[PDB]
Amino acid sequence: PITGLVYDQRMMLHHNMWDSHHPELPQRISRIFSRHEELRLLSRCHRIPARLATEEELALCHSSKHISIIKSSEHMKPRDLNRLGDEYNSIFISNESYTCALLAAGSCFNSAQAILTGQVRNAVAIVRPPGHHAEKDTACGFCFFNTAALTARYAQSITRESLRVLIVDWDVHHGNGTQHIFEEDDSVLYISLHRYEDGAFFPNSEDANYDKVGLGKGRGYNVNIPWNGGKMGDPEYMAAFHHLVMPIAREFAPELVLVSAGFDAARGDPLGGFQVTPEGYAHLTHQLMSLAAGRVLIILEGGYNLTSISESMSMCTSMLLGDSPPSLDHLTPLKTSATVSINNVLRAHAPFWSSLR
Ligand SMILES: CC(=O)NCc1ccc(C(=O)NO)cc1
Ligand SMILES: [K+]
Ligand SMILES: [K+]
Ligand SMILES: [Zn+2]
Repeated sequence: PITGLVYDQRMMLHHNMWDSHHPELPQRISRIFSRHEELRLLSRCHRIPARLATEEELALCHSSKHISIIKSSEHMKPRDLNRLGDEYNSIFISNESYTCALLAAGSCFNSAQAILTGQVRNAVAIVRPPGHHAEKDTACGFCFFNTAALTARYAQSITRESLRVLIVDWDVHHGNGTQHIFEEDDSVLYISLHRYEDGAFFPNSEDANYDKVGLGKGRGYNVNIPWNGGKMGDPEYMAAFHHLVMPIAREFAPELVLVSAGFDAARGDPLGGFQVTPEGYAHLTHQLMSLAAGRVLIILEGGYNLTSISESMSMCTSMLLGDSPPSLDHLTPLKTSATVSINNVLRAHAPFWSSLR
């Protein structure tokens, strides 16, 4: 029972040259890596090497136009980097951004291959920039290519096209790119939990609402769990996993589990405003390990409080390594609004998932 880990400091080169304090900091991944060292987690892992994704692997999910444009930014002067970045919603670009997005995706491909060939049971990928807001034809929300989506398609390309992949997105934002890439696809189940507030939270679209259940053959295979009405924490996330995430996942029976693991729902993050604890994330990980014979890959997305993301992702790697789940703090009763959300998702997905109660 071996846990893999992939990290490469070259992904720190991506940076905002007009705001050195932009929250999507190079030091996100370095701080996480150091905490793994300090807690003696890194030494217990098998170290998976990082690599560049190829242009053909990007074509698994992204259009040739979008690859061509981001690729061209490697040679742009700062004035053009600024112009191009402003053509997207919430994007900054440097000369290293294209290469770092390649490394993030390729690092995850290597970890998926390591899991699928039996070299490791599960794995953690400490990567940046994130991916789950990137769509087929455009970058968005600090994301250039959709790393989690590309990894699912990569996993299928090296096994069989019908490989059942579950993607759990517990980043506090809706992974619009991941939903849309797989919207008509019943081979990849997308489950996202996210702050919604009636469509006023980034990325500010009703695409994130519970009633978007998929299209065509993929009806039932897109599960949005939207939060309305202020701060949520461990009790709401534990209830959502108990009533929705784990019953649907068990009925889907994935062969590989990818976590789009933002840590911006963590206590202390200003961009999320939630208070999921490191012990909370440990329990979420431990539940997911009961699926897919333990084939779980945890992929960093967002998460912007440096101390919070370091403690929270370390807690996840500790669970993958087999440590006992930590004792949870007091679980306050479910906020009425959280009950409403879980009930809305249950009602919307009752047709597709016979397990639901
Ligand atoms: C200031 C602001 O709200 N900018 C928009 C925005 C915010 C967060 C993300 C993200 O990726 N979070 O994990 C992306 C875009
Ligand atoms: K999410
Ligand atoms: K789907
Ligand atoms: Zn986020």
